[PDB]
Amino acid sequence: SAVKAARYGKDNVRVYKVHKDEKTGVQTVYEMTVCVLLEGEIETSYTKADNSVIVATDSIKNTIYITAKQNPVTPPELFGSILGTHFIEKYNHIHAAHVNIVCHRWTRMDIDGKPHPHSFIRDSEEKRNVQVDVVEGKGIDIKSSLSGLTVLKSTNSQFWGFLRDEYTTLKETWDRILSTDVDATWQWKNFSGLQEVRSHVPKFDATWATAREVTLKTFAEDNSASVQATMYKMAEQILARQQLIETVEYSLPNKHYFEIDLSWHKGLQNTGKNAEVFAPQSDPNGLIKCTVGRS
Amino acid sequence: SAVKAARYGKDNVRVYKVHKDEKTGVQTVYEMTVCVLLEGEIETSYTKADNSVIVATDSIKNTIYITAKQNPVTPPELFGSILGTHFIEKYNHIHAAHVNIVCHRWTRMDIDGKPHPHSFIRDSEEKRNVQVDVVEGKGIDIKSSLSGLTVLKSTNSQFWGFLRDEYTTLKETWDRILSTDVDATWQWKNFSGLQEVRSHVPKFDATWATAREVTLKTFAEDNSASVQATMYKMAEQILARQQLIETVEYSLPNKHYFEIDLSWHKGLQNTGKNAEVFAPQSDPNGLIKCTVGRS
Amino acid sequence: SAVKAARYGKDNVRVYKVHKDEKTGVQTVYEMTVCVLLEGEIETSYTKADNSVIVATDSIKNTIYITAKQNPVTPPELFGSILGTHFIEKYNHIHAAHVNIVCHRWTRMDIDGKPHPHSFIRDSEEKRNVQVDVVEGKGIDIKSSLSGLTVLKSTNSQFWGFLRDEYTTLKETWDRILSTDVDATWQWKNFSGLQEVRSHVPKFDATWATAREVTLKTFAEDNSASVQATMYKMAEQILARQQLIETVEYSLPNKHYFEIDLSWHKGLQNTGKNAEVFAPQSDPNGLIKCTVGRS
Amino acid sequence: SAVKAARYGKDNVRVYKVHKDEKTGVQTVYEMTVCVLLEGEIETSYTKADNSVIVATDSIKNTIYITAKQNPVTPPELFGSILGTHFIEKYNHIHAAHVNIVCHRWTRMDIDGKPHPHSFIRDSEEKRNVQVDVVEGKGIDIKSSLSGLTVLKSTNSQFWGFLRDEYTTLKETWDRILSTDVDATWQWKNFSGLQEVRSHVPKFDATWATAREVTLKTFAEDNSASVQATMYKMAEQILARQQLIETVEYSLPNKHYFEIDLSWHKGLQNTGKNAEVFAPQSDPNGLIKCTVGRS
Ligand SMILES: O=c1[nH]c(=O)c2nn[nH]c2[nH]1
Ligand SMILES: O=c1[nH]c(=O)c2nn[nH]c2[nH]1
Ligand SMILES: O=c1[nH]c(=O)c2nn[nH]c2[nH]1
Ligand SMILES: O=c1[nH]c(=O)c2nn[nH]c2[nH]1
Ligand code: NA
Ligand code: NA
Ligand code: NA
Ligand code: NA
Ligand SMILES: [Xe]
Ligand SMILES: [Xe]
Ligand SMILES: [Xe]
Ligand SMILES: [Xe]
Repeated sequence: SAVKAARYGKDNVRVYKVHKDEKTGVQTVYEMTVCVLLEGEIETSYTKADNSVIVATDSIKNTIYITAKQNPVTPPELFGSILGTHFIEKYNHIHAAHVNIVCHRWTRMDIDGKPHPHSFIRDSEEKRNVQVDVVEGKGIDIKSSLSGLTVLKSTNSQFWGFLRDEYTTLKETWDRILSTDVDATWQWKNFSGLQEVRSHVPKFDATWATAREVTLKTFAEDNSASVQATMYKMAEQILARQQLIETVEYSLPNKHYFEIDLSWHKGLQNTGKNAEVFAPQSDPNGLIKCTVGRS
Repeated sequence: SAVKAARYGKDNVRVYKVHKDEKTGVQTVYEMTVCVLLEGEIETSYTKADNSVIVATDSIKNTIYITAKQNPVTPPELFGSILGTHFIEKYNHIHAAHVNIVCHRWTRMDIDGKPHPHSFIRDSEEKRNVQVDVVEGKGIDIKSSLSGLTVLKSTNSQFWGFLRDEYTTLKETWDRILSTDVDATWQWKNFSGLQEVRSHVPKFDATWATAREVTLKTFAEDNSASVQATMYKMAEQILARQQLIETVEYSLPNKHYFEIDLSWHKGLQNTGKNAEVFAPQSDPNGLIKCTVGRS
Repeated sequence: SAVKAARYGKDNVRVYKVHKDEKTGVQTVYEMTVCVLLEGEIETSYTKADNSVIVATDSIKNTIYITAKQNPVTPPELFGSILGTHFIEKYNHIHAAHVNIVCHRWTRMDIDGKPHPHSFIRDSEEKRNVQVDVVEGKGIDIKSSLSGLTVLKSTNSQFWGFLRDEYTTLKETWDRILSTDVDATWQWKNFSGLQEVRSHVPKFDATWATAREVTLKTFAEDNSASVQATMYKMAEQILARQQLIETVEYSLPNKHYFEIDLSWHKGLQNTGKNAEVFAPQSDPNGLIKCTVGRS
Repeated sequence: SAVKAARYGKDNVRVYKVHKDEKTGVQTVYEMTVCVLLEGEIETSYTKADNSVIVATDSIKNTIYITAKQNPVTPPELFGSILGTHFIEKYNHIHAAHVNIVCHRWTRMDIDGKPHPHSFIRDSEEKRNVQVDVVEGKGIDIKSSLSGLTVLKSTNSQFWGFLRDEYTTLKETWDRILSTDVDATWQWKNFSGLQEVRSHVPKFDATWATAREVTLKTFAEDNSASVQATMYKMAEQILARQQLIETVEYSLPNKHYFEIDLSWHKGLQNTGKNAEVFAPQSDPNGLIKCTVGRS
């Protein structure tokens, strides 16, 4: 037998950083969960019990904190690239670093119509994420994403004209509820290294904001023919607005809300045009994915 | 042996309701999870296998949907009181109904600065809850609450002057992070029945809004001497603003963020006044509770 | 306003302890999650910012570890009583301690038919729990429980003869699936203090074992007329076997498995006597409770 | 823009099946969660709102139940292959089916030393899983796995001789706790189609049993030099025992248990050779992966 692939590191490293403006007194907080996995010439740790090749996962944890102390942690695409580059430059035998960052929301509170200098609220479990793969001699590959964005529209969704055969019971509909949890990923063109990532720093926050705005507006305004058709419209617009993105991937559950027939009870009308009370279904759920790229 | 207490019913009943304004085209959605447990002369179902006394839990589920179809579901204090009253009036041998409702957030989306007529976002897992106990001959007892409100302040929290003995290692501090998940419950004076609950309908939403506003403002503005002292200030203000509340209960975790000493690494300074990077602790956590009532 | 009730302490304290037999080489591990909340003359910490009355929650955490180092951690009823007693004896102004312990399973592995001296498996998320309330001048109240015991029987459950009215759609049945997660609590007679708890130490493990055995056997063998009737049989037997128990409480979800009518597809028969494939329902669920005591 | 990749289907489909032996009266239950995603000539559903190419996800759900009614559901490798093949054969324009199955444990109860005919317990959240990819013209690729197998050993784990530099604080150790949640996957050689999968049916259950047995024995008996070295030993043995496996992948968290220095309290000795009470750490955790194949 032989080692075909190996990676190891530290997962679930929670990090908080505060920035204090001494002039204004305003404080800004960042909180992340970080994972770093390394690859390289480490096979002998597995095959021969040779620990000399192992950068301890505990040391990887220390490095994450030290790097956060000495560098900006925002945008996460930059922080991830700094962190990954560190490992491939410091250790001759490490040739790839894989950095995953989940950013948690701490939104500044408004008190009496004014932004508070040092108080924050977690407004939703929506996350902003990055996956950064730093590979020696091959540059830096960055996938940016938003996830956990949960939305619902109560009308202006349709689903008719699908294949009907002996396995089909679903009725066609011209008016239904559509609800989903949005997972959207945009993949950047390969960057040659840290200098190039630094040169594009302003684009990271702007593209995240654009992706979020396009997702929300398209969901709200599209008279949806299907989840498939609506998600494609979203992806098309993001690619049109940022030339440095190569692909956009959406993964969307279809979280079903079922009509409840109450006619058995005193002829009560609660279906079709009379539907007011519905039963949200926890499972099963549709799952629709697509990756959109350039012509 | 004898049955000392018994209750049974249906838990985890998910309900969605839509209201459609035909004039404006504006739609408003409500989504809840409901639990209903009944008590009464039902001992024989346990002791003698006498099912004749059992209103099937499946029927309780049907009743929740029918009641939602025929009545407003907001404020939840009203809906819960209607639902509980139904069971004690319909069934001679049922003498108490216990209704728990969790309300999920569906906040109307703003698209291009305008409120959208039929599109909604889940902005946080904060819940608004009610517990309604309807007891035949003893009226209606309502506890209203908010939960899952997660906040953090990065300064203006202190903790010094506590008891020090041979079990104590904690250092006194004049500047720390304070973060918590707020669970706040206000208990209404007993209501004589549904007519009285109806008479106070406007107070329910207003008191929830007040409780939330007082919680946020006090947290943000108090130069906190302890979680204990800050929570008491919150409770005092709520009781002052709504005479129909008898008690306010807060239950607050103290979610710790620890300093990280980096001095071992090239003399790096990251403690006390130089603290920038912290380690959020998943566990253990302080847990502080208090119930405040009137003199 | 006035403080009506207050308690505070440390939650989610994870503790592991190993016992090493030097003679045999056999090692035995225990792992728990502990919560300790205190009450007493502490109102001034809330009302006047007087921290002098506060035993820091951090110190409570230290105390849990020190107490585990110096005492047996099994049975948990004993450990909880030692821990609670410590606080009321050490601190003049603390008058009640509330200790909750969750015990996690680490079951010794069998390798090649022999018990391994130092290797363990988590066989299920079933827990053994204790709640110990130590109140100065009023002794020690102990509630012991098992929870997270998940079982299913595929036949020998019935449910017919229930109330039928205009809210009822449920069909009577003489053969159904019954599945539940068992939560069972036995409450001990009040103990005068630690000496009395020590005197009954062998009864704690034996009663837990009896409660588990009675639950499993009764579930498996009863031709169940309802969840209500089966749970009562369980409780009756436990009370008969341990005179020092005052009450037994069961709380049982009814986790539904629905028939799937496939007749629309080529006349396929999958209901009643022909039912083979079912759809487990995540929600809603029946919830049935009862507390059984002595005549 | 263009669709680069697309797949869609139904996730989280819970299925239960019972087998009844009429001769012996013995019943056997199976419970799974199933996901099926399809690929093929479906781009126009995304780009042109052409639903005619869509097999509704609701119909996919129906198909899972019908297929379970008409076929064995065990071993899951066979059921998954039947299910996937169905879609590529039935629908001309569907060219790949991806089937994921999670099998839940229902272990027959022993009552008074005898196996019960129709009563079952969930002994742990350990799962047996399959991923089956059925691709038209390219056969059937099956990855089998076990996950959620949680183990701990209290001694006979070491970790010394790792790289030490200015980022390192971890002390070398010759005796530590090792605990992990095992995720192990074995990938079968490509099968030409359903006939070939059928021909190997007995190997599926036997290989799962072997993988589990090798994992447990190696964990228990290895005087572990590192997680890396121990996991490699496991993988090597599985590959030696089943020639139809091409690769074995392990993914193992290192769930840390930290010593607690109690020396500050009355010189209490609880480190190194005197360590008895430890603090389990919820996060962060080491994460170690490896894929082992043939020379
Ligand atoms: O077994 C281990 N492997 C590792 O790579 C490691 N790093 N820190 N501790 C460790 N333990
Ligand atoms: O065992 C049961 N008890 C009940 O109260 C009930 N209600 N519906 N089905 C039921 N099954
Ligand atoms: O606000 C606090 N209250 C307490 O009781 C406590 N104990 N440790 N830290 C603390 N912080
Ligand atoms: O938008 C939808 N897309 C689908 O593929 C589907 N299948 N059933 N319902 C559906 N809704
Ligand atoms: Na390198
Ligand atoms: Na009544
Ligand atoms: Na005392
Ligand atoms: Na095909
Ligand atoms: Xe969508
Ligand atoms: Xe607080
Ligand atoms: Xe039961
Ligand atoms: Xe391991």
